[PDB]
Amino acid sequence: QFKEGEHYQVLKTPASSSPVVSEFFSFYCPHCNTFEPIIAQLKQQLPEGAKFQKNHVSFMGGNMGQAMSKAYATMIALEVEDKMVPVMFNRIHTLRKPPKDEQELRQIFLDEGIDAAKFDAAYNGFAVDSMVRRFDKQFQDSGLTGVPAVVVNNRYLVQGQSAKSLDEYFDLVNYLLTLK
Ligand SMILES: C[C@H](CCC(=O)NCCS(=O)(=O)O)[C@H]1CC[C@H]2[C@@H]3[C@H](O)C[C@@H]4C[C@H](O)CC[C@]4(C)[C@H]3C[C@H](O)[C@]12C
Repeated sequence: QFKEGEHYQVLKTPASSSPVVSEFFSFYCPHCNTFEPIIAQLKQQLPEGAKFQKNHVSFMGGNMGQAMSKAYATMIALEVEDKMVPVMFNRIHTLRKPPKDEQELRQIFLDEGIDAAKFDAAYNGFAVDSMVRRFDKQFQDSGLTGVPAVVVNNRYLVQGQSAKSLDEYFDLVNYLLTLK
């Protein structure tokens, strides 16, 4: 069914050690916003033992892009992705009130009930710094040129504009998870 060059491209990076689906996104990206409920269904139907990893990119949002990457990494660090990922998309794309500075970015978390001391320790901490650097290294090493992008096993770039239903898009990802 699924064919190289048509349904996916092989990237220059080496294959991952264990099965993983990696999404590269930005909270500033409208298509990433549209994609988020689709991602939520992809995750629910992934084969047992396959990991899913969202990676935020810093090149949208002007001088707030890197701060927003740290914000996403903070959602991972604090284990509040289920609450904060839809909140942040909604703030930028429905309310259309993107944060003008880091104070407003922090306030978006506080206004959802995140503890201020826990946010401050995470946002400026080593785990978040390490995760943002990893977002960036993967994006650079993979030769990615934009978002959204979905990479399977560190090496197979999905061409979503090949699927003819949501179920077929899922079949393509699941097939790629079996490649080395
Ligand atoms: C779930 C698919 C991809 C989701 C997405 O947001 N793309 C980005 C992912 S990626 O970075 O390209 O991997 C989308 C992309 C193309 C979509 C199809 C096309 O839009 C064409 C039709 C449109 C109809 O309204 C619904 C069926 C459909 C046949 C769509 C089903 C589904 O929504 C598809 C298959």
